[PDB]
Amino acid sequence: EKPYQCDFKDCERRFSRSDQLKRHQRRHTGVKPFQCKTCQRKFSRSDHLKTHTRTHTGEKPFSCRWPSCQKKFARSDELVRHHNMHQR
DNA sequence: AGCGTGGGCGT
DNA sequence: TACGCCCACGC
Ligand SMILES: [Zn+2]
Ligand SMILES: [Zn+2]
Ligand SMILES: [Zn+2]
Repeated sequence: EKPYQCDFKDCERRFSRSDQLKRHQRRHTGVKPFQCKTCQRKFSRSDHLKTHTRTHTGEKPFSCRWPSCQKKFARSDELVRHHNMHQR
């Protein structure tokens, strides 16, 4: 079920997919294939580079649904936390 | 609050 | 293999 096993020293992680293992292993090696064209910072993952680029443009695609709240967020998890706060 | 950066997952 | 989504933890 999880045949892709990490063999790095002291690590026991295993994964269902080979790409998960490959992505995981960049945390051991420090390899960062993806670079921001704006600030030259490098990243282990293409999706994290994409949300990072938002920090330069101010793009915030996720809006609070609460009436009379104008708050919006770059990422969906920021909005999840925000909505959780409204109800609490 | 904003965001790096793992995870699991869908396509 | 690629791309990118949501979930969360930890500053
Ligand atoms: Zn490992
Ligand atoms: Zn940048
Ligand atoms: Zn709100």
